[PDB]
Amino acid sequence: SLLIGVATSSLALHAPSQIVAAIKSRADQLGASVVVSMVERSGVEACKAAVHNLLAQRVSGLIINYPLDDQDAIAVEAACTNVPALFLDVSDQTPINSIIFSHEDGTRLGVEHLVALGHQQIALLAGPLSSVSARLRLAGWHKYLTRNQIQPIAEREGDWSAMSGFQQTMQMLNEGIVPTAMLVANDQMALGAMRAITESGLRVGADISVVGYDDTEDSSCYIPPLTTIKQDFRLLGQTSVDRLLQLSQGQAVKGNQLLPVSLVKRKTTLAPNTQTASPRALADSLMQLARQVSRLESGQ
Amino acid sequence: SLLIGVATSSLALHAPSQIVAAIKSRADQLGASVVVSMVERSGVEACKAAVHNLLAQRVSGLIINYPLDDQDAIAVEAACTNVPALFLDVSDQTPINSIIFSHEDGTRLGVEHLVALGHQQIALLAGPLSSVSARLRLAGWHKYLTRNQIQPIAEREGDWSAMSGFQQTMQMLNEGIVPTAMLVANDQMALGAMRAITESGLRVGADISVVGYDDTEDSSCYIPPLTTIKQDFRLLGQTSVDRLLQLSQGQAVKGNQLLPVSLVKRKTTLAPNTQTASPRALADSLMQLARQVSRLESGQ
Amino acid sequence: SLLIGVATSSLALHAPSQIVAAIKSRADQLGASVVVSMVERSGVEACKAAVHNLLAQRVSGLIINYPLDDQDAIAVEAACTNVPALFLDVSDQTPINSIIFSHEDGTRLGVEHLVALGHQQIALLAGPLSSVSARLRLAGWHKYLTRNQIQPIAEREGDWSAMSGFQQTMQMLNEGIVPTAMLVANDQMALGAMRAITESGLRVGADISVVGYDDTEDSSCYIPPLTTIKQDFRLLGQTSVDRLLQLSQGQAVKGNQLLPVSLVKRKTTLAPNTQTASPRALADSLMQLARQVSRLESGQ
Amino acid sequence: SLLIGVATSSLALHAPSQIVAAIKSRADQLGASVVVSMVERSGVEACKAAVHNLLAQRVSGLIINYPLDDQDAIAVEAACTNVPALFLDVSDQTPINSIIFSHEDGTRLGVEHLVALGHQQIALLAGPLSSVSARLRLAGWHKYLTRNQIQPIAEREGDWSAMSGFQQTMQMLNEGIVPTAMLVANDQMALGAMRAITESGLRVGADISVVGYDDTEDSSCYIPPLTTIKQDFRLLGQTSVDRLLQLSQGQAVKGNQLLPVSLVKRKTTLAPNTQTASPRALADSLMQLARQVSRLESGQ
Repeated sequence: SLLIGVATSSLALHAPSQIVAAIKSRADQLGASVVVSMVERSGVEACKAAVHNLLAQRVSGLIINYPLDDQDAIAVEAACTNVPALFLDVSDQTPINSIIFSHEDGTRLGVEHLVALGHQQIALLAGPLSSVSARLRLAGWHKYLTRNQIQPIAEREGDWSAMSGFQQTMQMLNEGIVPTAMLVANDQMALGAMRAITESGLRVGADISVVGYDDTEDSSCYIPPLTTIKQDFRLLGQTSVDRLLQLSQGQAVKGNQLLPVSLVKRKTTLAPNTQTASPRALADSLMQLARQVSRLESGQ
Repeated sequence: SLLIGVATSSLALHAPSQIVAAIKSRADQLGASVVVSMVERSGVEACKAAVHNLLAQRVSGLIINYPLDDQDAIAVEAACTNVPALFLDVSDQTPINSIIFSHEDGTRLGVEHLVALGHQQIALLAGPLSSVSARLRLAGWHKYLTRNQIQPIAEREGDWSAMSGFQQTMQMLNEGIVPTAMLVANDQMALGAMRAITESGLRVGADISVVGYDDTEDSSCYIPPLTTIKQDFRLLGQTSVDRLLQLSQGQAVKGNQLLPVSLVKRKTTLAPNTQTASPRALADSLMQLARQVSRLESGQ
Repeated sequence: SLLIGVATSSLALHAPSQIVAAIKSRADQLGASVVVSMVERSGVEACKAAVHNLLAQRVSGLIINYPLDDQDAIAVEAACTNVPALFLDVSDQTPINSIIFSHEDGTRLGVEHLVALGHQQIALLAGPLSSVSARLRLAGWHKYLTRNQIQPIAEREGDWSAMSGFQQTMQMLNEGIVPTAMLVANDQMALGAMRAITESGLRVGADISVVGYDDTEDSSCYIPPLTTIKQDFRLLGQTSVDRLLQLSQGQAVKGNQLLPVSLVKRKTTLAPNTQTASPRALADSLMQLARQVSRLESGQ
Repeated sequence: SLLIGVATSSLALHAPSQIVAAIKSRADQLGASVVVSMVERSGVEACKAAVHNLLAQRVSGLIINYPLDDQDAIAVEAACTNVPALFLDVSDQTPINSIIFSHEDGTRLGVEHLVALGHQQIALLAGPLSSVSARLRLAGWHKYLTRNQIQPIAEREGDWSAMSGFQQTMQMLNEGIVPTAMLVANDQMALGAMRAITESGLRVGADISVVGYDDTEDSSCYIPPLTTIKQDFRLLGQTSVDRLLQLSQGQAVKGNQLLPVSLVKRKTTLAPNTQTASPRALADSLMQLARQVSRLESGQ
């Protein structure tokens, strides 16, 4: 056979779902089988139970896509016994085998994008601080904002869901707190924020700019399509499967590898309320008008 | 004790992800373990491979959440040998153990909703017709439109993804086929359809009404919030886990169960609009944009 | 274990490939097997050789998807000995078992479309007239043009390939014959015609309208998308396999059946008097202008 | 009396159809017969089923023109038992008998053409990565881009079809991602991409350069004529048949042979456009267009 175990967080969230699907696609290509154990949001012990389950299934190596701090990751690794384990949601600092997206770059890129557009009044929508990725991202935003001499005007915590993004953003705006831009810790929350902005009678981009994090699959189809930090989950799943097999063959490939990230510029960010509309915004308006003009035609 | 194996369509689609999450939730409540094997879009061959994968793990029963045509479903059941199999994506006509949402109700509800609002110019955006569930939805839409003395003015086929909703809808509009309402086979495709409507210079709800299908988690935070057919994936997860346990003890519960659906009315459906934009109005907007373009050099 | 033999055209023309794909899908659905023999350009002897080869493979029935003139089809049928034979590229007046698309309707539909648009100066681009279907199509165009008091201003013969469409159309134009519309015997030749028109500095549609024949798969992606006569090859595949299996069972279903066709109106046909600032042309110009406006963004 | 079996992926794709036609021409020249078994489905068992159909037919050898991952290729070869098998769509690293076009050269040539022209902003449009040839091409592009110190600005995946080319390219462009050049994994997808470029308001060649892959038959008649990597399918057919006959006479030089490919320069590649219109001149053209649009308020 050749059997890979994956311990994953709630596949209710889009990013972990795309990661397991990428892992599966690479496995298929290499003729490896994959079995998935889902971890309840309780933490290390739930994660340890999943690993034990997977070890009972006679897996040849583990991919752990679940948020773990330094000592918990080490504890989860120790429970893996001889079989190799590769961690996908940890700090790059933890001394285990891991493949992580660069949080330093993801956070920087979002901040600098907004700073270079002229934003000063920036609000932050964090993920749940129980997640190491949420902590890393929030701390990065803070670092690069202060480096650019900005303190955010407000700061809220969601739970990774769209509804939390709506409720947090809506409560901020209801308090009279109106940023020109938001950094949001995932694209699902960013959707909710975007909805809150829109339903407050403000325009996403033009009035309040929004930057998500992930580039999960739907984001290109948000209204307007979402500017976001792309984490290439297909790359992650491919590299993680290849590395797990290297590890199982005794390839001296141990420790952290970082994966680069990028900013995908779509339509949710513009310079803040300055009496000259941006070229990209004008162009989109003109394209929309072009479609309306074309439909002035007949039908034969 | 007790290991339930789940063979699932790609978790990159939200309904399947929510369903395995709900299965896991009930299993955890009852003290049962879950192992998931994910299947590629290939059909029956790929479904059998996963079933074989799970049968190796010594599962007590199989929940198969993967679309299978009548003959293929029977073939997969035969492949389970001595372990009970429960199918979640099949026609309710196939003689196996299944739990399925009412497609008659879901489709009727969608059609009747739009008709009652006053729509007569209705487009259908189908799921990929290789899926039995897409075909049942499409057939239900035709059934009920016909009962309501309507032929759909257009009929297009997506692949369940938001991008396919965007592409199909943009293409339809660019042919000068402009319905007053669309029935869409899932909410992710509806998200795309809404974007396409919007970037074509039309208003969701006001110019083109949209009804999705699933009420997946993000839909209440679409812009505008999406009117959709709710299929309660928590109910399916819980009832499917309980049913599997019943079957595994050889209890007298073989056959099909139909679950109910409901309409969740949000903000994407209104009575149909009459009037189109005039050339003069379009020209007026163009002249305004031309003035903004000119002040990109002098006028700022 | 029932085995269908298909003798097909060996020119890697898109219509015959789609037809054999469609025969295979239907066969797959019914649990029949398919062996395909490809037939060289040379006519009756080649086709007979292919039949003998399929007969030696112990086929239960033959589908002959290869153009045969009346007496040649009769000869090919006589070569078939025991086994039922169904012809898909013959006149509907040949006394054998056949299913063909309606050439009366296909030719009428193209002619009446151009006529209703107001074209009077029409050129014909025929397939190779060794093909019975090419002859039927050319005869049909002449027939419906004459019934509408029009004689074509030129008639050329290609060989079904795109390059023949280009070469024949360039030649016509280089003789100084410039029709406002062309009827073309297949979509591949239509592609070539479209290139010739475009490269001679004329607009496909507004200067020379083009109607293809088949709606092969690529046609919706030509520039501009091609107006064509759709021959539904999936329908042909399905009905042919069913009919052949019925014949093998001694069903009294002998003779010719005609399939319907339809006109797919896309972007290559307009009135010949189109004003220069039409909705279509204006919209295209706006899109180009919008793109140039978008280019003014940089370092934002 | 010499009978060659061909197991081929769907003939609805132009490259495989050209390959089967080339196999047939060569066999004809040699006095050999060919029987074709079509695999309309994705998977190793679909392929093994074809091999089984063919062996039942007492073929003296098999040509397997179907994408196979390394281990599935080995498995299919085993299924052939005593009869020689030659693979056409595999990695050249697989230890089986194969003839394959040089992916290293094809990818190098496409990349080096664009680089030599001055392109730095390059998007990749891959085939479906379930296909090994698609992964080989994608990998080659990365290798040669990275050797030229270029990271691609976008990377999308189609399914070989023209419509997927159109949709992936349109989605990208309208997301707000615009390269100066595209490397595309086949010609049919390139046709679609060219359509999307054109309909977006850009010129193929002058604004976005496109390089296809295959030089399938229609490509010289695309608009504009497509620059592409030619894989000579006549040569593949001829050489594959000849090699099969050697193998079946145990003149068995076994394993992989690479066929050369070449760049066919036509009309879709130019230096990147650096020109850029003045805002005043764009505003002036826009006002002219606005007035022509207004004029449609009913004027002919």
